[PDB]
Amino acid sequence: LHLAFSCWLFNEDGQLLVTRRSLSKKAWPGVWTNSVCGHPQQGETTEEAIIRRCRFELGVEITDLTPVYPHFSYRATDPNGIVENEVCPVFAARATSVLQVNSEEVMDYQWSEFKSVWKSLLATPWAFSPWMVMQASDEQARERLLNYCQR
Repeated sequence: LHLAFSCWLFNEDGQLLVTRRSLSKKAWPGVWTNSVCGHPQQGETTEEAIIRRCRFELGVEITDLTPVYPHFSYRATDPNGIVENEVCPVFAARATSVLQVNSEEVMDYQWSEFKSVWKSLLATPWAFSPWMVMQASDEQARERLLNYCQR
């Protein structure tokens, strides 16, 4: 389909859930990244897919799903220049239940102040997933994320 999505999940204290992909992920194992990313399955809405993957990867319920970067596209090229292009709209959401993280999906995670995370994405972007860096680097999306919890 070439359809993907990304989710930045916040708690009631306004902290962002930064996750570390498990070592068993085929793609980007062991990398620190925004809360959840994924792809919708057959005849599933983007929203539905986000809810499904938050529940499966993080064991969590969410609310207030809000678009923060609808035009984001993720372009990846391999060492031979084979290109993969996919739309990847970005959303923010609020956690409404305690985490029950699936260790096959996520090996570590931290609730962190978004301002602090951005400091590191600027200083050492290579320590995080490339889509996390590219999503937060858009000024409008970053403003939306910084202000999401305060509405």
